Amino acid sequence: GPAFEFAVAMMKRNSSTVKTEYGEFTMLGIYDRWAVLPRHAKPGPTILMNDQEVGVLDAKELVDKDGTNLELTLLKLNRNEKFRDIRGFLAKEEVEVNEAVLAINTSKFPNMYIPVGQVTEYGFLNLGGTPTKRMLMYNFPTRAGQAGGVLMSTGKVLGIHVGGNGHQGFSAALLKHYFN
Repeated sequence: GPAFEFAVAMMKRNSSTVKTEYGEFTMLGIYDRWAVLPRHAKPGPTILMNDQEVGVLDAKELVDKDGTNLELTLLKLNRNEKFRDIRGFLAKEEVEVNEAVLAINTSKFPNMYIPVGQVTEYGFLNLGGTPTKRMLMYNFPTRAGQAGGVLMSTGKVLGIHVGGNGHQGFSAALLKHYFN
């Protein structure tokens, strides 16, 4: 319940629905004009954010110190409004919790919240042929179109959902140092 209340408030304050040429995704704004999308959203020079064209001034595909994919792309938007700064909800390291909620908001899944239970730091996954690290894992019946969803627990933003296989979902851990 507390995770759900936290999630609804967080989504209302910091999330949007985004379309890139590669698909439709939930997008979380972090601070200033920096937001995050799963890497496979492959944003171009402009995105559609809540049905409106928004320019992308910079983008950074995140990899670790040895170039290993982290499956996140940070984007700096050409926007006057600043995101409410939620870096205080981002952990310095991968978070494990017993009860989390995954929040999605797209035209396919509007305002939907899913209790996913326990989140575990799984670490390495080969995603489509791409070695990837810092993966958080949780179980629920996954569906296409959920990437970009926000994984949260009471007082914490844990990660961004990047993929699912059957009843297994996974998020890239959303770490504080990615935003300074």
